[PDB]
Amino acid sequence: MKIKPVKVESIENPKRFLNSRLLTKIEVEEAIEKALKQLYINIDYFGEEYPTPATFNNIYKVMDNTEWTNGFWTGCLWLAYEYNQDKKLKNIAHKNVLSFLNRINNRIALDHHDLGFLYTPSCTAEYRINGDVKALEATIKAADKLMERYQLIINCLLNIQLLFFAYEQTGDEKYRQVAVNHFYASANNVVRDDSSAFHTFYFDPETGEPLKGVTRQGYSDESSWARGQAWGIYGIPLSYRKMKDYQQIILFKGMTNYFLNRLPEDKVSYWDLIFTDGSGQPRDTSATATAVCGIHEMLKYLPEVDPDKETYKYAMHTMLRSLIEQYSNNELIAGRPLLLHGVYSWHSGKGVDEGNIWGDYYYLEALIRFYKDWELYW
Repeated sequence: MKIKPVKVESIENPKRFLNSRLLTKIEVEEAIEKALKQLYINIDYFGEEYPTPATFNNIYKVMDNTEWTNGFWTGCLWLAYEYNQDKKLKNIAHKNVLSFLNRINNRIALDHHDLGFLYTPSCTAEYRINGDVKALEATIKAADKLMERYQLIINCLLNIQLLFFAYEQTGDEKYRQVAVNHFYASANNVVRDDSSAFHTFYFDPETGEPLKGVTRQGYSDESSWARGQAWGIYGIPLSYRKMKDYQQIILFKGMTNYFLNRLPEDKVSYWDLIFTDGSGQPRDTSATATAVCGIHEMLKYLPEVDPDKETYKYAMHTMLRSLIEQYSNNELIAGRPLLLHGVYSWHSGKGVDEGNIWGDYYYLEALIRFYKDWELYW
């Protein structure tokens, strides 16, 4: 078991992070309060239902438990609960959990590429918090559905955390091996030797026919999809928790340094990393929020003697500060997102320069991470 060698770029002009002011308790508190205000407003708006993956003119539409993104809404609720302990949040979120348990029992609109995202921030999340047996039941069942459908995209590094959890609850090594196998399979096949992320085959390897499930994400075969990069930056340290393989840290350094080096002047990624300032292209804030979470996670484990550790700390503070000051929602209206200016799917023209629910979740996760010693759902 070994990861292929990648180019680890040195961090270019580190002082553009190191000279930043660290976010204070007051700054993060207020960013949280502002997010939660919008969350409480959207609770009346959604009821027991869910937001759409992305907003339309910066307003979400209401939908049922049928997409790949529903767990992120419930995740936001559990994150808010971490903060204020408001039982209202735990009541509503648990009603999402029961809906998720119903979903996996009846196999409604289920795809194995998405089981991690749907059940970790919703159901595993509740189990972490209060040990609810229905939330455990739905998570284990979602993990068992993931095992048989394996019996390859960067996204999967996040998905396999569901398997690591299954192994910890059951003791069954078979969950762990699949997770380990798939981590290396993803690292060696969805990461380029220059540390950029790329995709699996978009076409059937037998016939060449167009595939249904996922179509197009980056700008081109030569580009660097920003969220794909971000999936790696967070997916790696999550797997590293369970694997303690030093090569994962090196892989993290490669993927993160690649990301940091292609950030514009305000340190918020464009939707693809070949774009920078003066391109007119939209930003992807959800990528930047995701990267902050990954960097924050890896810093728990990165040795004090790593020459880039302090730069990583200041980099994540810089990216988050910019997200708070320049990209967070100010308009207190029903249906508005927590975070503006993401892009869902550029090629299909879905959610371009719009708020998205994973972006809202990861921005809020980053705030909670900074503010408190947060026990991970993942």
